Amino acid sequence: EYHIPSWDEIEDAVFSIGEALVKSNYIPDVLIAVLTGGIIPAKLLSDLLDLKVIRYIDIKFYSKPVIRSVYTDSLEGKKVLVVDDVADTGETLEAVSNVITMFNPAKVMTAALYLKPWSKRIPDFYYKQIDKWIIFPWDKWDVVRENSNVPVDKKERFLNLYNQLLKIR
Amino acid sequence: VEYHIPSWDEIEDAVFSIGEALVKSNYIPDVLIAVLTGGIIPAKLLSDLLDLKVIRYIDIKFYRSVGKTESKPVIRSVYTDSLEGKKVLVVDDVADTGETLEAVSNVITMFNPAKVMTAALYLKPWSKRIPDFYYKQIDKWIIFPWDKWDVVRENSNVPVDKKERFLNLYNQLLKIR
Amino acid sequence: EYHIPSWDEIEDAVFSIGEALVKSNYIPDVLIAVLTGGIIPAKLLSDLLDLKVIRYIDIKFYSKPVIRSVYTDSLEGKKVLVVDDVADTGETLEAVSNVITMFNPAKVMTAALYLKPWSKRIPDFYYKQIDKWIIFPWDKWDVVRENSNVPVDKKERFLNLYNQLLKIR
Amino acid sequence: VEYHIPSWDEIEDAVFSIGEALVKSNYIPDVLIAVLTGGIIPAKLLSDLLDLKVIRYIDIKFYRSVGKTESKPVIRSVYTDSLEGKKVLVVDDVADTGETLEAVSNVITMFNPAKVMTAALYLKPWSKRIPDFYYKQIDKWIIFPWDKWDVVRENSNVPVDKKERFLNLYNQLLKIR
Repeated sequence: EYHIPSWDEIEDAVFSIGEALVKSNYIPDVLIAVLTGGIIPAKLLSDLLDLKVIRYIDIKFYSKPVIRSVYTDSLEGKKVLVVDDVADTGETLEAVSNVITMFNPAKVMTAALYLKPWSKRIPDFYYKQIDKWIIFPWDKWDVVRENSNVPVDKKERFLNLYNQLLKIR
Repeated sequence: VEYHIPSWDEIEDAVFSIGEALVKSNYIPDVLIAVLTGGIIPAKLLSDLLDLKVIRYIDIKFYRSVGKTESKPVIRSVYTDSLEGKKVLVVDDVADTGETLEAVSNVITMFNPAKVMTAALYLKPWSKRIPDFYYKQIDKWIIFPWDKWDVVRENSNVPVDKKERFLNLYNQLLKIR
Repeated sequence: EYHIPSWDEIEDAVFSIGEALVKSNYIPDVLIAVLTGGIIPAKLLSDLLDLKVIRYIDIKFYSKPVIRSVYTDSLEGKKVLVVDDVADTGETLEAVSNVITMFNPAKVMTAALYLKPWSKRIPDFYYKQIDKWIIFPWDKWDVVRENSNVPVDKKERFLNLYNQLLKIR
Repeated sequence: VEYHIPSWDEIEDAVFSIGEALVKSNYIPDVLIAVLTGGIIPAKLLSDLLDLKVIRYIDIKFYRSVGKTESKPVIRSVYTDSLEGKKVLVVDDVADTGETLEAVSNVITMFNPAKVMTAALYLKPWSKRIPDFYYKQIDKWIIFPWDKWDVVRENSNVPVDKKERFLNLYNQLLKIR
């Protein structure tokens, strides 16, 4: 019912996307990270392919995705890769690709670690398609807060810290 | 008469007309978004007039020269925090094609604001897209006070004040670039 | 008691600063405009000397000046000119020069249209020193709202608009 | 032993230690400011741990090579709205000289926040400036999981996993640049 990828798998996901890019002859000049789920994949992919330029976008998904801020300079004539962690509906990556296009880049391609089966728009690069609810390492405590019955490690150490946090407000 | 060269006095009345039209329509903006850099002077003046304290900016340019860019205005940067639930007014100086205000209105909508409305001082009759608020509809080449020297450098035959002083300064400037 | 510069004088102020720059052999690569008083001088100076690159800083003066946001990209190895409309205490220009320095530019110089007699830090470029309270064209209605007895033009047309504005909230 | 190569497991415990130290000190940040790009992974993980929803960023770099820049960290961009009255935590991955966290703390102070405090995962004993919160004090070269390939490209003799797979990818990469 749950897919809980290890860090070891996350690295494998980054490798696969990296290789796919090199074999497709698409070496990005600029990485656009989707805040905040794309933060960690973008950084890892940056280190792998030696991509020194990373920019960011603050977009949240509510009926439609909403941009809160755009953290980038001129992207004109550049090859851009948008990176998020999981494409569920696919609307987020589409919305980001839509706004980045307005920057007149050479090309915008999209990427995600995992894909959901019935997404409207499929990313250009991805590792695997999973039919389960995905618990990333960087949002595990977000899930435990909604349901502490999920099978994740170090849950006891969290709840002790969690309680003390609530004993303040 | 070929060029329309509006005085600073006309610019003020242009700003007043917009502000008055805003109050009549009961649309007091929570945020002013200035189009860089042609609309940053109308935005500032309108801000002072209606006591609008929040001003944000967008760096967008439109090269109409032929023609390595398939038309389309080009965004270089967007300078703003969240605009969700906010009433937004976009301000530029002239709607020639109405395509810049079109491009800005589209990206601001993605911020999910309560409402976006556009405004430009002048409008061309051939402008495909029309701003919500505008002062006057002109059919001639407009030389603004904040781009007159840009025009002078492009055409030295324009009848503008203090030109002789500029050219001297310009000559000293080219001698060291 | 009041100094109320015409637009004609403002242009003269921009000219003087422009010439001073050219004769000092300091042609700025980037203009940093101080929001929002430096907005209009920076634009005019940009048009005069053909300076295509303008960036901005949102700083407000309360006991000390406060930065709200900084709107600029990399300034490394560039000649920077900070532009504001009036230097009263001089603390604002100093604070902006202090933060811009952290961007490792080639050089930071400051400029203002008018200077006040007893400022702590004097700008590098300025038009005139005035001992009176200055009412700029772009903040005249800010002064009328604090005191509608000031001798400025079009005051009647404002107050009629002003009233209708108050008849809403 | 020459390099310290922390596992993802150690990184998590490093983040936990900070979070626990934050609660003990009764300092729950209103805003997390990540140092780009070394601290953007600790910031995200700490954010998830303590349910901190507001994250801002600063693009600052420190070239320690000799030596056309008189030392000093160099700010390239600051990505944040107003921080006035806010409790702020700055997050980087390692305090080697403590000069970056020093430079960031100085510019954030000018935003007049309620309070700024700093935090780094690791600390060097020769670090002139000490972070408020840190996990462990290391005296060796640290190879983080998010910069291991950067180190490999600089020194190919480092004992890191999946290196053979990287080098193949690297060879295909250099053949088309």
